[PDB]
Amino acid sequence: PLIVPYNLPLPGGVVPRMLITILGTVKPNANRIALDFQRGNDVAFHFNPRFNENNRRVIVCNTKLDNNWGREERQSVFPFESGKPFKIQVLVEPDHFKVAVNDAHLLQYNHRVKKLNEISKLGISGDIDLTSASYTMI
Ligand SMILES: CO[C@@H]1[C@@H](n2cc(-c3cc(F)c(F)c(F)c3)nn2)[C@@H](O)[C@@H](CO)O[C@@H]1Cc1cn(C2CCN(C(=O)NC(C)(C)C)CC2)nn1
Repeated sequence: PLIVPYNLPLPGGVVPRMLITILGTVKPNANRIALDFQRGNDVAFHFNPRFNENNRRVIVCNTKLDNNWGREERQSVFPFESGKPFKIQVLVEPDHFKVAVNDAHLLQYNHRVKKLNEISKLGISGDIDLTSASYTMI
């Protein structure tokens, strides 16, 4: 297993057709998970499954600029299950990040941070056993 929280370097930032694959297992009583695609201290793309927000499950996505969170984008389609092995794939496209979980399309997030070449770290945190974190070009 990998340490959680985990830092995955993205050397020279991200580019279209870069596919980031995160494999792990959701903890049995999971409350939260977060991916943070970072440009220095800024978070270009925060992907945040919440397992118990007002007694429902929701995906929250956002951007953090100068330590300020922006407007949230929310998705009630919630593919994660407590205790189960998962795969998150984030595909970088010219105008958005595309996320698929367990080989099913989940959501798209339009680029707010435009310096893709400076998004040089992925943070992985929360209620998971993390097995691997890697990237390839499709
Ligand atoms: C609790 O802090 C989370 C952030 N967070 C979570 C984590 C974390 C760490 C881990 F270690 C980990 F393992 C994990 F799973 C998650 N770290 N930070 C972050 O998720 C943020 C994502 O907006 O929401 C809140 C903070 C926040 C949110 N907001 C505003 C943003 C604009 N909003 C909005 O537009 N609302 C409408 C859509 C209804 C119009 C209202 C709410 N202001 N501050």
